Amino acid sequence: HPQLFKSIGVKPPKGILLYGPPGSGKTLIARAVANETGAFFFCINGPEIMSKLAGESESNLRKAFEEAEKNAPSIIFIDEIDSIAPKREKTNGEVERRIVSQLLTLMDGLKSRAHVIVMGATNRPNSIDPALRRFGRFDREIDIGVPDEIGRLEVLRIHTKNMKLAEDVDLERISKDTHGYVGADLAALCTEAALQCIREKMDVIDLEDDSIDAEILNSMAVTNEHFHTALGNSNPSALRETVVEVPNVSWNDIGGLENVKRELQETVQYPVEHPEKFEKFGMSPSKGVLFYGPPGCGKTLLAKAIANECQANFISVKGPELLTMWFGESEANVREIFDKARQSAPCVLFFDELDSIATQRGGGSGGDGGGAADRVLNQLLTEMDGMNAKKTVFIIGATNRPDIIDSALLRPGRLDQLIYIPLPDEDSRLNIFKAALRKSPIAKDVDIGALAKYTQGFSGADITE
Amino acid sequence: PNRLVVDEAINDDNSVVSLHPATMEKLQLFRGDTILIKGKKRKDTVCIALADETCEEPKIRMNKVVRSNLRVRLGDVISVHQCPDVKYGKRVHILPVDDTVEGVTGNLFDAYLKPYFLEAYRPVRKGDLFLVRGGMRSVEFKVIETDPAEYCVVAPDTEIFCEGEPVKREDEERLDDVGYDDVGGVRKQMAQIRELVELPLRHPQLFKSIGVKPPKGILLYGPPGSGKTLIARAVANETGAFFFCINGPEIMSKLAGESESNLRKAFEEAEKNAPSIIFIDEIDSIAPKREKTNGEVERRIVSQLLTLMDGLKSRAHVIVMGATNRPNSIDPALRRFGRFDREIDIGVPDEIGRLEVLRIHTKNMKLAEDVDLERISKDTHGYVGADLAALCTEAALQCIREKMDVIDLEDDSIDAEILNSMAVTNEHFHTALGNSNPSALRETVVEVPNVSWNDIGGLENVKRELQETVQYPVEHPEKFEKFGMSPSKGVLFYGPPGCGKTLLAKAIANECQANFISVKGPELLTMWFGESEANVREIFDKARQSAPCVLFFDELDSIATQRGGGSGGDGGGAADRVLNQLLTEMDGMNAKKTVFIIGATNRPDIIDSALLRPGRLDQLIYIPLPDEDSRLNIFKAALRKSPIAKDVDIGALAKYTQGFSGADITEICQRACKYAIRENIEKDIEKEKRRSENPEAMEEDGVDEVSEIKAAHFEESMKYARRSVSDADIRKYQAFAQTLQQSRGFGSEFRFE
Amino acid sequence: FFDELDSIATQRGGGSGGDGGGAADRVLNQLLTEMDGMNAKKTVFIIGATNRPDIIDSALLRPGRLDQLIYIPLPDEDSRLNIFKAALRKSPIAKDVDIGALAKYTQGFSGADITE
Repeated sequence: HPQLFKSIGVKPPKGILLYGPPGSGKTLIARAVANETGAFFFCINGPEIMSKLAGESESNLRKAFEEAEKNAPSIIFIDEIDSIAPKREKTNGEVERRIVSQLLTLMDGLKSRAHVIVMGATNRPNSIDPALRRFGRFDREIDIGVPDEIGRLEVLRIHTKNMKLAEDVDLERISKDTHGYVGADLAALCTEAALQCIREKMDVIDLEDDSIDAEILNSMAVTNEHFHTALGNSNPSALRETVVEVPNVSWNDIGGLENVKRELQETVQYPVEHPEKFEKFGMSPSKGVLFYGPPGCGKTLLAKAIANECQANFISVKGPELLTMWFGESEANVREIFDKARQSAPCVLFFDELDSIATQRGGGSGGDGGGAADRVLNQLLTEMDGMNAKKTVFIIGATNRPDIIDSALLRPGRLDQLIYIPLPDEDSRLNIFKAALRKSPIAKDVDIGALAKYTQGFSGADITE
Repeated sequence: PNRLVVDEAINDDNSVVSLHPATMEKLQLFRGDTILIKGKKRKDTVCIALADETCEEPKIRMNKVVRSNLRVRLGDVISVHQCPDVKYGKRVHILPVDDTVEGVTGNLFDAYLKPYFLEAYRPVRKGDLFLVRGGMRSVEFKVIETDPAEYCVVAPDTEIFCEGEPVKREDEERLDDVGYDDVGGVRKQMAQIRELVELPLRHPQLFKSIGVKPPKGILLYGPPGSGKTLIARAVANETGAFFFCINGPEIMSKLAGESESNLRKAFEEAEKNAPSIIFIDEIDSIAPKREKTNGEVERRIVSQLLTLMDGLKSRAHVIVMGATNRPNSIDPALRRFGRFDREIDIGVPDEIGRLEVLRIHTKNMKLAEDVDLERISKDTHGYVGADLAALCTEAALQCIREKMDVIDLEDDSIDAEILNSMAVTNEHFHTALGNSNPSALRETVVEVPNVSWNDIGGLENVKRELQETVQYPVEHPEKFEKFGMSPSKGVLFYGPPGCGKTLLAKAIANECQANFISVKGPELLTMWFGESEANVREIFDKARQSAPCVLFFDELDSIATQRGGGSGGDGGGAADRVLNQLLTEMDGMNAKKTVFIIGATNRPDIIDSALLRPGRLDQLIYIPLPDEDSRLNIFKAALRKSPIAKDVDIGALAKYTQGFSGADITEICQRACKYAIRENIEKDIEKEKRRSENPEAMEEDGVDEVSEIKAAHFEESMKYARRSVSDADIRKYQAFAQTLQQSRGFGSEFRFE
Repeated sequence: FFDELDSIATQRGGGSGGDGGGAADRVLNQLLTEMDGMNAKKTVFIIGATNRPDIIDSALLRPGRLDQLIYIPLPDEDSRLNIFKAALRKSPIAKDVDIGALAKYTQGFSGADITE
């Protein structure tokens, strides 16, 4: 329906960039869309183009664009554009520059009236040359991230529909136990489960016989235990990627802390639940907060609970990860975290162990001769001061050592609200106890509130232990 | 007196225009005469002038056809000149449009043009277009040629010929060529480019008489997508010059030897069609900075470009507008004299610039009557023009979102009423802005902050000192020269954190109408860690070009602390790459240049002494914690936007809250609003509970209690009031102030005989 | 004229203890090497200025490179008068004001203070 855009007099986008984890299903989405719209789909693989002889790759690319424009409406998928146009870390040779510039000029030369859309694909947007992301070539960007629990469930149901599953198969359990698993890993898990069923079915089937009884073949079917075994043998491919989801932790799981509950609800819940009236009065809301308290008192639980109460996405970033990436000279990861937190607004960016970086530099104990600021810290301040006031990106910092945190980070405008998290009190300790034993059965002689009453000065970690 | 604004005409005739009678008399024009009208892009047309008393004196009325012929729209200014030399056409060649002729059988001339021109005496000019009505259909026609070869009046005896190929509508649409009005946000740079280019090409005689050499090389650097390519085309089309565009990627994509051939052909043809303009779009690909010279083809092309630029001559009437992202990314050899001398900064557009860009991009769309583009411009910071166009597209897409539910996707046809009912709404723009992303956030923004002395609370001593040190040398420098003594080229702010140092700097900048540049120590630190220390020289350069300016080095002590300063970060001092480069640039500044530099530090005992030496940054001024009136001012400023309960007057609270910084004030207000906010939501929740109890109870017209910020919530907020600065820190600051003061003895003991 | 010769030593530390040890480094060592390599017959005289003499590396003060040490005292009565008149030499002054009288009693004040 181009007539809608023509009447509204707008230019429909040509460039779409689908970045995400490998094997997430990128290539299938484009084909599904093209086949549903009835459009002519022509696929280009980066490896295929780069494998051609010099001069032939350009010919193939131009032929692709030309034919695609002939068969409008048309769709072009530049699978694995990273090979074609990888990030300019080093420009070695002349052919690579020729092909990247040819792609640039071809994208620029295409027109809205041509009815052509170019779905790129890659692993991370930064891995692409920035020149491609300028306006006109590749403007829209979409994040095909790791599927959620429900997403894993649908992927499993899709891959296992054609197989002979048993009536006792519990795919919901597999989905719940599968964390960090991409769709391809789920298909591999299903294949492994079928292979294990074959394992159990080998003893009867003689290998040397060229023919096998049909009854045994019809009797084969995977069982939930086979899926459990396959999961035990399989390996996730995505574990270090920032997971963006709504944790299920609720205030009930949070024990007491009425003062801190009120303070954090004030500072966060309102500016995301009733921002229009904040605008009505118009004063700037707090864009940060810092948690200082004893270790193992449930700071991350508090952050996740406040995120859930607002139905806002929670992002967990630990200081060791940023520290490793800086040590890996990939400090752009910090800007990537900030970017992601921005796109998925409303969000709660939780900087776990903010004092870890300062301690690595020293903080207040005197790691080096001086302060704590470094690459990662300075970049964090720069991104903090550059955040949009209108954006609902609230940031929470957790530290087990407040006397070592660099004062520059505590300056107003970045992270100023400081809230103290005390050790759990009688009712808080009761709540933690029941939560830890909530799943387990206890002897009728034992009521845990009585024990919780007298166990003052003991942290939630001690309760768990 | 012959220039008039274009307006809609009562008569729809294509060859008739209307003018105010007295205006015609001033031009000695009579009704029915043929007049030559000059519009945009040096495109003129001939029309029959009629007197129209309803037309305003400074306005000229004409229909859409003549507007297209003149390449002008409503509000544009066009010139009218007497044309008594229009001769009756002996022969006129006019051809139709390809799409307008489908379904028409016979000679299109006889059907439409023959009665349209017979006895009508309609003037026609080469390339003119018009719409003729006949046989229930309207058919477009374009004039190919006229017997005089300029223009003629088609008479009954005129032989009109329509034997030729039909004119393509899509190619004809290019006639709406870009002009100065189709760009925005670059008014000053637009003037600089228009002057430097259009003047020599249109009026070289001026330069010849003055005996000067007009520049050949112009370099337009800035952020990607800022509209660089449009400015050059607008200029070339307005001067009537032949524009040939070269794209760096296109040239580099050609085979070895072919790129040089294309470049030489471009220069040769451009020189043939003088006056001419050449745009080397994305010159970075052609001549990137020599970080590594790999291969032979790259060197061949860069040297070919160098020699071609050198070999060009002023008499050739050729101008080469380059383009890039940052001047340093270009090879220095290109910036030598003769090749690329002038440089222009097409920076991020300002609030007004964003407003014009939005109005330009949204003019063709069906905007709603409630659209508030000013709000979008105010909320758009760091957005380049291309990002604004993307925002508009996203808003239209969101409107479509809202309009999908009714429109069935499987139906190949969609109702026209729904299509005509579509129109973007302000909320759609808000949603698109929420979803969009700025492309320019780390680029130094150069503008005049609106902060005024009124926003600055008290500080009369510091106010006077800084006005003395800065305001005068930029407001009355001629008399400084009269006496001639060197003015102070620097100053250092030491004081407690969160006391409004940046506010003071911006206020003093605004008082002098001088540009303010905010540079924070973390950015320079990152760039040095990124081995891009040339960024420092870039900051100094920019501050220099935009003089008068106030370069504010925020957290000057951050770098020293990174090295250690005085606390002993490393075993020794604080000097490093960035600091040493800053000193070198400081000592190298021009005395005559009005580039004042301000340094802010929260820790004066750690700053390297070499930086405090006279000639770089010597004036030291202490910024005390806000006093009673200063605290009152900060309080009212923070609550200035918000309503407060009548019971609460904030000056009373400000009076007794000594020793508390402005940041603490801001947080007290934040928490007070926050507690009143909890009160409001609790009242709302109780109302919802009551409605759940009695859902059918009609809501009476009970006056809703005014949701204000009352004194009880101010109490609750101050219960969590903080004072970040202790009396020991102020004791250190006053110890530094005493080590600075050391003034005594001759206050009154000196007098001449 | 090597201005702020002690700047390099301070960057390394000089005598205050920037690093754990002395002040010599790339630039300083190269300066010594070029100093010892100068031609005796060549009329290239070199002057070093330092605001901190207790931090200068002793190797630089060895004979043959830069040995003559001269102390520059704060301006005295006549010196201060000269600096005053030089600073006001370009500007007109009221007849009531003769700057030598002020220069006479303003002992212990450097030329920079006079300029200010």
